[PDB]
Amino acid sequence: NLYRSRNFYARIRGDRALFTNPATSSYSVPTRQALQGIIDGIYHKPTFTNVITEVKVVNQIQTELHGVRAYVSYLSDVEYLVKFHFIWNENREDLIQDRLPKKHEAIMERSIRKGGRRDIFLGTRECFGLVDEISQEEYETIPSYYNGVTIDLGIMFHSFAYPDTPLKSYFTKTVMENGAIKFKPQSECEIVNT
Ligand SMILES: [Cl-]
Ligand SMILES: [Cl-]
Repeated sequence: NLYRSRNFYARIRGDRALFTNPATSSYSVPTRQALQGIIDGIYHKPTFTNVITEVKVVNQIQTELHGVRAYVSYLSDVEYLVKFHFIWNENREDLIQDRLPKKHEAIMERSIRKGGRRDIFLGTRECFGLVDEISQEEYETIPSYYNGVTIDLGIMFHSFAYPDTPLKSYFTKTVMENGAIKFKPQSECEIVNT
C-alpha cells in the first residue's frame, strides 16, 4: 500500500473545551476538525498529512454555562485518547524530497512525548490542552465512562473541503460505541453544504 506511518496514540486532557459547528455552545465531543487541530499542534509539516482514525471519550460528558442573561456552554474536565497516523501529502509532491519515514516518525514520537511542539488548544485561546503519549496497550485498556453503551451523538461538523470555489462543509452522523468514535473519510460524509 501507500506509505503510512505507525499508529500513534496520544492522551489529551483539559479543564475546559469548546468544540463548535463553524458552518452554523460546545458539541458534546470533539469534531474531526478539532482533533485535527490538536494533532497538527503536536507536529505537522506540509510534507505529510495527519489522519485521525479514532478517539476515545474517557470522561462523562459535562458542560458548564458562562455568559449573561437579561452565553457560552463549555465542556468540563475532558480526556480523549486519540489514534492517528500520517501519510505523505499527495497535494505537495514538490516536497517529495522530504518524504523520509524514519525522520518524521521519530519527530512525531518525540513531539507527542514532550507534550507537543506548539501550545495545544481545545477551542479557545484560554482552553489549554495537555498532551502525553500512551501505548497501544493503554489506548486499548484505559476505562471509559461510556464503555457498555452505544450512543447516537447526532449530526456533527466533520471538516471543510480542501484544497477558486466556495467553501464546502462536511457533516457526519456520529456514533460513540463503548466510548469510541471512528472518523470516516470526508468523501463518505452524507451531509454537505456550500
Ligand atoms: Cl506513498
Ligand atoms: Cl454521514
